Amino acid sequence: VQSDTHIFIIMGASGDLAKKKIYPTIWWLFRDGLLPENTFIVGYARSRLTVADIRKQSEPFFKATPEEKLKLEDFFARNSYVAGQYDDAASYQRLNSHMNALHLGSQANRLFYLALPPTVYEAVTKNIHESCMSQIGWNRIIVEKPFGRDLQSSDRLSNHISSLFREDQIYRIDHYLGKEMVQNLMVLRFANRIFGPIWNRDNIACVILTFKEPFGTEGRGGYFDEFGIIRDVMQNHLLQMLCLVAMEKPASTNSDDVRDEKVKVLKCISEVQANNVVLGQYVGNPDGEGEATKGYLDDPTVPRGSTTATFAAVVLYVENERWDGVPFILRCGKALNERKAEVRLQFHDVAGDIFHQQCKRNELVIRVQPNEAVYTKMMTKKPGMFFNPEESELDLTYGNRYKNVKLPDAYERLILDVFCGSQMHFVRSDELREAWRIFTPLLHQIELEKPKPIPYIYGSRGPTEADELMKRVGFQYEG
Amino acid sequence: VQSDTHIFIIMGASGDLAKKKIYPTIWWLFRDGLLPENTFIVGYARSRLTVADIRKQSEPFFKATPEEKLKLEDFFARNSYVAGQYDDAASYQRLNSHMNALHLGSQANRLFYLALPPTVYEAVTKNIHESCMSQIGWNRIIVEKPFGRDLQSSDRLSNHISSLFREDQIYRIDHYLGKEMVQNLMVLRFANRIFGPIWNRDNIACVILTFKEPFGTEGRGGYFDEFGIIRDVMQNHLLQMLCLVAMEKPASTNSDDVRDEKVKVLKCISEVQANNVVLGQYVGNPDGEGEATKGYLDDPTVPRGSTTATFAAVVLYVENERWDGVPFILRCGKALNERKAEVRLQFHDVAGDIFHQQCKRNELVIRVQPNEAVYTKMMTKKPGMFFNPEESELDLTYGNRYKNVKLPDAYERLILDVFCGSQMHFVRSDELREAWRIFTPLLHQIELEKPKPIPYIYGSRGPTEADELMKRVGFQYEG
Amino acid sequence: VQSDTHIFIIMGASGDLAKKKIYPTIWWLFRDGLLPENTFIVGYARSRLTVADIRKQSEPFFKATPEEKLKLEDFFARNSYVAGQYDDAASYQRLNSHMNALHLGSQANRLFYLALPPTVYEAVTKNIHESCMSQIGWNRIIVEKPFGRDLQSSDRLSNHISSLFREDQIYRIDHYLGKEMVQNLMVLRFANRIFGPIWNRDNIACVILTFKEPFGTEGRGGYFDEFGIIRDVMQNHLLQMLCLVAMEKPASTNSDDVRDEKVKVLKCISEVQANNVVLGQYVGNPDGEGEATKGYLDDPTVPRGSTTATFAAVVLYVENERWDGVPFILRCGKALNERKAEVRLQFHDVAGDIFHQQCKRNELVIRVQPNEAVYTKMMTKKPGMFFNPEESELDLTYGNRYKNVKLPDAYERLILDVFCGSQMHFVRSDELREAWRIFTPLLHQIELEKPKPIPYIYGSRGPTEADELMKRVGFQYEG
Amino acid sequence: VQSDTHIFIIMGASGDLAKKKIYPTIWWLFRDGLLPENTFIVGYARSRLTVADIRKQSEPFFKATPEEKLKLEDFFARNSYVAGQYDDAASYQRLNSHMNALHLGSQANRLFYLALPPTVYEAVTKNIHESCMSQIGWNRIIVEKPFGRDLQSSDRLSNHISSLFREDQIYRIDHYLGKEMVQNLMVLRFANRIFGPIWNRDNIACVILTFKEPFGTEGRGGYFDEFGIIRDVMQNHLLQMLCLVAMEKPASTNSDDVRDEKVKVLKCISEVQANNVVLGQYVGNPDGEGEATKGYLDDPTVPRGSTTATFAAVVLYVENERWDGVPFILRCGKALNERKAEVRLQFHDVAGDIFHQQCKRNELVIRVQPNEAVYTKMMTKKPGMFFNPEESELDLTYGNRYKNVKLPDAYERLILDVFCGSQMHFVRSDELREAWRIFTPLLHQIELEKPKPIPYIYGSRGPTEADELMKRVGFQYEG
Ligand SMILES: O=P(O)(O)OC[C@H]1O[C@@H](O)[C@H](O)[C@@H](O)[C@@H]1O
Ligand SMILES: O=P(O)(O)OC[C@H]1O[C@@H](O)[C@H](O)[C@@H](O)[C@@H]1O
Ligand SMILES: O=P(O)(O)OC[C@H]1O[C@@H](O)[C@H](O)[C@@H](O)[C@@H]1O
Ligand SMILES: O=P(O)(O)OC[C@H]1O[C@@H](O)[C@H](O)[C@@H](O)[C@@H]1O
Repeated sequence: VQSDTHIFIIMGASGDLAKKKIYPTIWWLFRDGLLPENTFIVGYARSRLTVADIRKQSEPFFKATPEEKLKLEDFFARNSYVAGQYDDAASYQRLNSHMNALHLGSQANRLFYLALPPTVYEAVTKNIHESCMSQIGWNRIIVEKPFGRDLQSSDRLSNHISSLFREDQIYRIDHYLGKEMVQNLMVLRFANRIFGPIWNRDNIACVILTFKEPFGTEGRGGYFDEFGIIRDVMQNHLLQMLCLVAMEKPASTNSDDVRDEKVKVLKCISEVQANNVVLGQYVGNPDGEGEATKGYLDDPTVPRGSTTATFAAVVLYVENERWDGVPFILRCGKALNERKAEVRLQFHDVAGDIFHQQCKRNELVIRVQPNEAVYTKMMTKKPGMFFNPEESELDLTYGNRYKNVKLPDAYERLILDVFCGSQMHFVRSDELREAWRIFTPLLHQIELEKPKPIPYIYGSRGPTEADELMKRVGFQYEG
Repeated sequence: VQSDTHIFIIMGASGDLAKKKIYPTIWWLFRDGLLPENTFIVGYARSRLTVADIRKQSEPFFKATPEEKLKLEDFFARNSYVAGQYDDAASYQRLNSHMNALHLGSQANRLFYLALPPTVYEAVTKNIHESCMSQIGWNRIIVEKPFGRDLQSSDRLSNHISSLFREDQIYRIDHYLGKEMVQNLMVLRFANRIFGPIWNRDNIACVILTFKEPFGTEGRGGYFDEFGIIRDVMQNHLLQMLCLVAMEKPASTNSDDVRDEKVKVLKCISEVQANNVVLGQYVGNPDGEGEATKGYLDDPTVPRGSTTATFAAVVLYVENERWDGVPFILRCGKALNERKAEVRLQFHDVAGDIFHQQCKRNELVIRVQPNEAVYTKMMTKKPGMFFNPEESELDLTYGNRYKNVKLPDAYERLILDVFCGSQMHFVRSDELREAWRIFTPLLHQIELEKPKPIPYIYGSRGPTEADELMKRVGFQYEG
Repeated sequence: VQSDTHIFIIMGASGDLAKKKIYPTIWWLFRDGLLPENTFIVGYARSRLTVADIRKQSEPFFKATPEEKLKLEDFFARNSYVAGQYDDAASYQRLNSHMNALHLGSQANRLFYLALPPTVYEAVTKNIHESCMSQIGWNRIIVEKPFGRDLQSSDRLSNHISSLFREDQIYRIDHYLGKEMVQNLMVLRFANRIFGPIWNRDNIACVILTFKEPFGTEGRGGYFDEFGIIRDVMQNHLLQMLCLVAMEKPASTNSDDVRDEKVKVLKCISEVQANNVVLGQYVGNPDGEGEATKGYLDDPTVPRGSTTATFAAVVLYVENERWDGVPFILRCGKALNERKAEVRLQFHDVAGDIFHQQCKRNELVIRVQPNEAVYTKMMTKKPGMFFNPEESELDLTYGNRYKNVKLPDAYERLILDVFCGSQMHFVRSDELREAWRIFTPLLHQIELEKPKPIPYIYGSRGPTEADELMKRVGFQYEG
Repeated sequence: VQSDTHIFIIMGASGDLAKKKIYPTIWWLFRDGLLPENTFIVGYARSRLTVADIRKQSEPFFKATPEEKLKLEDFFARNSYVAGQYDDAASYQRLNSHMNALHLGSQANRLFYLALPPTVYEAVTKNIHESCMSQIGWNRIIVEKPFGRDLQSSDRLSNHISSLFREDQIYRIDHYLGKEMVQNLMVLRFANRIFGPIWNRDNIACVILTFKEPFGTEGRGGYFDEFGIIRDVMQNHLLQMLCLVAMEKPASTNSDDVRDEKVKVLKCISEVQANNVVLGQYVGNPDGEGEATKGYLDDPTVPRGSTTATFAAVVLYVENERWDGVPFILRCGKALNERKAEVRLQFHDVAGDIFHQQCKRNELVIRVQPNEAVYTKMMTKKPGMFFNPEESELDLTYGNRYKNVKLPDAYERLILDVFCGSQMHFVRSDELREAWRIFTPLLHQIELEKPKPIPYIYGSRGPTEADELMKRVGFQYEG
């Protein structure tokens, strides 16, 4: 419900991230009438392009119906492109002049989407700060990963940026925080009683945060290798999920009241020991099809003799009254058997058994994807003419209960949040700090010693050794 | 055993319950092959008849298909009759010899199902103990309601019967104890941790035990006018469900280990008080359907100026560490807006609301019928581009999950139990005693003071004063 | 406050238990005006004595002040002695005639104190039942240990007695149940909130029931040897304490409502494994004085080459929701360093430590004796100009708070209880059963294998090995 | 450090607080050898004086003994004076050079203790920042109350001061935070398990924070008439204790980790409401003692028709998971029946009473003064031959347990802290802000509406309406 004019600046428009995620995503929001009326889109890159060009290369990506022709015409009518250089100050001054010329560009709120490489980040933020900033309206910078590789590399940038911009201006992206069920963890936990008395070490045996992809690095091992999986999905995604699951109740649903509690949790976490860790690497599958018979080292982009993991099983620990002793198992990997992002709370066994070991540990499962759902695995009396216990479940499936309700992409809701000034779902400075504090030591070690990752066949569940790190830590599987 | 010869004596075989429930039930158990091979069905009554007549008057209750014309012959081929009076030892010595004439009759196991009026209960048990008893096998007597009009009344009956038979011989019936969801209560709470720590005064705001029928006294309100709704459905059915919901975890799934926990709960339920009771008597709905246009008094089988309650709402309190203070609402009525039998726990509101009053109390619901299911009404984030909390639920509906499966009749399963020697789901002497100690003082006040029940329209929900009573004690209703 | 005439029959009056415990104890109650007015005392034994004789040998034991001369004269005026035989029926008939002659002896309530050997028990109960029983007043039998040695030996007597007498007539003695603080466990636990939320496996690390005597078998090893310490103090005393500490809350403080819960607890206890057990035997102390330099085998009454324990450390386990997993450590012994009977609850460590391991496990201590007290060991800020934590305590000492209040001997209150018809502090049949069920297997084993008990110097704390059975089981000592 | 040179500048040295509290305090710290070796005491004021005068007017407050006539010389040998005005930069440039003349003055650590009126607070901080500041060592400013009359008033002061100094430089004082038992709160709850799980809404019925003085406005009610009881003792003292009792367990015993938890609790305390407040103003007791015969208005220093409250009772609510619903009673008054400062938690009644209403609510009491102690009022079995429950208590009285030990003054310890650099026990900006946000709305209503305080006799307990208010909210009182 805004009247303020808006400028959405996509830095690196000729890019692939902007051309296939950012542009299309902002189209979806323009179409669905989710953006303020007076909103302009400006793309900025070296390549000397026209709005005819940006459209030609992006439209194949808008998933547009011929009934939207008019809305498309209207969207691009509000689009412009400014060719400029990334480390040049005059190019940036032009960008600014262009914006001021836009209708009310002077008082408009500027939203800068950094769709560039991190190698560029500093130059761009330093340059935007000087030239490209509004003085009447607010200015906000949308950032993304990676936010460094080391704790030193990140604090290096965190501080550079933190010196020109405030935190109420920085919006760092962890798209998982834009995911429906991930976002649901808060209401589920804090709006429900049935899930309160049980949310502790007293009742929970262990917690599992799972990341699974059926495919692996796809002829793109080059970029990956310098990254590993931990730095790729663990330090960010998996960890964020953990927070929302372990954090205490905030004073409010307020942006920075919530974030404090997330940091509070990361601070109760001691460092990952290389004894509770289990790395793996994907070798090919001789009995498969296509890319499936190709290992990771079977990639030319892939350095010759890599100790880089494409699978990691890790046990973290939240040292406080609520979780003191409860193992948090973060199991992430590519080249696995399926696509799954989920949170799982395996509850302890019941005291005093009158059912003769017939019962199986209860479980709360939040399936981020696919098939959005929150279900409770428990025991029921075997239906019919039987008296024994049986494993059953109470479910909430978005597919049946909420058949005809579209769940938005993380970007749509996350971009929309930057338009609203809602940082609650964006990573905060101190958060990154703590995330690096935990993994940095381990990630370093993996570099000095360069351990040999356990191999696993493409389409497998990963290295068996991880499963044992699980049972050893307190996980029971039968069911 | 499952090789042993059994005789199933149906006393009052010409009756309507015999010919409409017992006979048709015993045959299904037969057809579905649940009864033991060597079982014989002997009917005993006055009306001198032939197994041929019996077939004709009960056969339109068999729910049988043409495909099973022979099994019925197989069935009726194990049937017999023995005409006699209920207090003539000549007739009984006849019933005996008859069974003694059956193959291994003298060595068999005997099941006396009593399908007679409670006036004959006295005489029959005697003569059964006097003549028709086994010396080689077991003897069990199935007694059905009603078990007396008052604590003193029931004491008379119970004492007589127990003067002749032991408790492992007495099978008191309450079919609700043979209903699927009702039996599932035990396993639901004691087999799961997810439901353990919320099951107490600290988390539960109140418990509501509901019983409703869309119909009324179908042309026969002269029988009921003697008993009333409380005696009819509350003292027995509703009270049993409260026992299962309220009881402590037993030492084992054993009969008198479970039945002990049941009686123990009743023992700490103080007597009901009229200032915690709402009585209703239905009237007709002129803008009505058919049978609805007629209320209780619009039946001549029903005496004049009757003040008999066709609806009751009673608040009970279980005084103990677990339930001290939690109200147990017992709402039972006839001629309402629906046919439902369910257990429902309304939990307290979460402490420290961060969601601005938008939050509704959680609820565990166990619908005994219809559509057998157990679900938890909870709060989830409004799905889509919304952050506010919305009411949803996690369900375990049997119709979907267990489409295939066949949920048996309460009598099919209950009767089958008398065969295995399971008293779990049969009312004990003490239990029955405790249940009368609770309701008598009030039942008496109603016969003495003779208050005028609040009228309520046929199809309605009953007197609003019932809803008011619910509020006053803690019940929080949506709207 | 009774008018009923009373007869207190001391069977085995010339005995030492009657002459030094029973007689004097009943004198204390007569004096303090605790007995009914019309109360007669009859002593029964083979020895042909007069009330002049019984007095001469007992008075040295009454701890009487010359100001009680008159009360003494009055006490013995109400005393009589009947010489008779233990297995003769005429001797018993005389006893009866004597009682009927006492003023209103016919309608008087008879209380039979079995101050005899167990070798006699049966003969006496069988004989009393026939002759010596009132028909107008109640009759009660006061029994004592041992109640058998095996579960079979006890069930043997339990049943003999149980066949002539009801349980509401049997009063079995465990003098520890007559001890102030032991009796206090109920109020402490069930009348206080501060001791509720903490009384569970969630908070309690372990429980310790301690029995200690500074002296050992005193030239009386003969009687002891056939007994051991387990059968002597563990199966009874220590176990009873455990019950009162582990039992759930009863429906009332009622005699048999309380006892049910005690049995309930013993039934959740699985058998003592010889792996969690630690026996010991006391060798002498070459650097001591008097009996202190004498071992146990240094007793001639002591069989030549004994494997009999005078010290036992045992870990029991209550398998239920409250104590599931919490080790119950029963540590009993003679020839130890001190006299102590106490209950101790060591609580778990606090989660999330901001004090740097400066804190010591909390502890609830109930000291049965000496120095009656219930105190709470916890942490305080070091008093004065310090900020660190320090171990301190909150105490309730009967010596200061209740300076001038006499705490009675177990016998006075326990005997008085038999006069009131209060069985709550007397062992019940089913209880003995369960106690034997646990230890019988272990006690047997110790007989077949005849293991060599670890030796320990008179005045020691016992075998070090027990201390480790402690830490291993979860006990921390520093403080 | 403990080798570093320090200067202790006492601004307003001729004042009564200086000469009566600060000087005598600083010397004890000196004599007891707590101050660092190289410490200098520089007095600054108007009245042109000599260290000689200062000695004579403060020396009768030294609590000194003849045995220490020399230490005082050692003390006064480190004393200096600097006459000047409070808003003349000439006088200040004098104060400086003076310290610069002291040994290592230019390199020293500086402590500006402000013993002046709040009118001068503004000017002084300025000039201290303008001239009298160090460049080599640390500068800390000790500000005492009052910190403004309203939220707006305090915002003015806080903002000025913070415009010059940082928070690690500002030391706001509340001596109650330097009292033994008050400081022990932290360790009492967070260092023990015995007090952890009962510390919540589930177990606590209510919290009562008490402050009383047996005396009144001793001849000086013109100063107080401007402020009132709430501003005087509740907003500060009482509120701080509630913070410590109510706060969540901090991440560490660190200043702004603890101070964070304090502010967090205040942040969820809604503003007070008049319908939850009782105001009293004392009158004289004719059957009186001496000074008692005179009430507030019977003093001419006190304006006429004054409606200033000399007693207040306020109910607050901390809206959160832990305390939601629990009432925090703030009872503070002058001219009562005693001098007491204590924290008290009244627990709920146990569920399922098996002791027949004889049971009283348990209570954890922490008496700050007098007779520093912490005890728990509980129920124990009436000692002796009784079975009924009686009220007793487990105590930790410092007078007995720590006879020997010396509990220091709040200022002795507090001041010593400014020396170590500990702000734990010093009020932060936000805290102070939150504390005014809570009481302002009401303070204003009192100045606007000007209600007439309920009179109460000198020596009494205050208005009964206060006791009534306590009841209504849950307070259960014996009798
Ligand atoms: O889970 P989603 O939304 O498919 O996204 C997963 C991707 O998230 C990215 O952040 C990771 O870098 C990818 O390696 C990963 O595959
Ligand atoms: O729920 P069900 O099995 O139909 O049972 C309902 C009937 O149960 C009987 O016990 C009552 O006496 C009837 O009045 C009632 O209608
Ligand atoms: O603990 P108390 O009252 O001294 O009694 C302890 C005695 O109790 C007896 O039951 C035991 O048989 C003795 O061996 C033991 O010493
Ligand atoms: O409890 P203490 O240390 O004596 O403090 C009491 C005094 O504290 C002061 O803060 C109040 O302004 C005085 O009015 C009060 O008398």
